[PDB]
Amino acid sequence: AIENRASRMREKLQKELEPVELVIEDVSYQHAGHAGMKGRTDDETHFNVKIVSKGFEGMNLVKRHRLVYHLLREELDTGLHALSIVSKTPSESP
Repeated sequence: AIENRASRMREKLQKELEPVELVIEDVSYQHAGHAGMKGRTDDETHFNVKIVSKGFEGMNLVKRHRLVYHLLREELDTGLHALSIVSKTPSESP
């Protein structure tokens, strides 16, 4: 019911990787924005994303991360400054 970057990222990632676990944490409030720009600039600039999906099986880290970056290329071109990624398989996780 809110059309924003977080929702787009969740939709895209969940659709493409069908993760069993998907954490999308906005930490932009620590690293960006200002009251002089508020309401007129994109404040969704910094994200920590954890994705636990079976699609990562047999992938080295570089390939997993390249995949995720590829899926979020539009966001990186339209306001997303920093994207931190943890990409695991369910076996690699609790």
